[PDB]
Amino acid sequence: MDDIYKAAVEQLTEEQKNEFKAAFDIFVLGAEDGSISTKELGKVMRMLGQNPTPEELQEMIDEVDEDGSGTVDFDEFLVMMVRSMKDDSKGKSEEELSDLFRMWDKNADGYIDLDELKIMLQATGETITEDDIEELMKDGDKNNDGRIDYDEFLEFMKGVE
Repeated sequence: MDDIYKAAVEQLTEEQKNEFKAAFDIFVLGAEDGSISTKELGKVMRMLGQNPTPEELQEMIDEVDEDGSGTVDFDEFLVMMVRSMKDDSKGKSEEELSDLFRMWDKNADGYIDLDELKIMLQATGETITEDDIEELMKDGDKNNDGRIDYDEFLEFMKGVE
């Protein structure tokens, strides 16, 4: 707030990078709820004038807030624009199983054999014999190489293990 010209040159520095935020703020700087609405979708082309994907909104319902604000600000929409891709923040993830099968590991060598697969199986069976249980390590095999790791573990059928 000093000299029309001096103000233009004074606002021409690295700070300009962050100023990008105030730019979008022009759309809604005094909303009635003080939150970002669906307008945040068009706000992209409204300024950046780009062709965003419909997937960016798909993840919006799953989880767009990753800064701890409870909402998606103008900038947050630009960074989360890529989050729509294959990310690991949609709630229930396969990562859980990794800690489940690993939590056991009889040999603790990141591997489950006929014995390591039977133990975890018997943990929840139904009047079934062990002879048939061992069949697991025999059946489970996405590559058919007599091996069942984390991938070949959960790949089974989330039932036989």
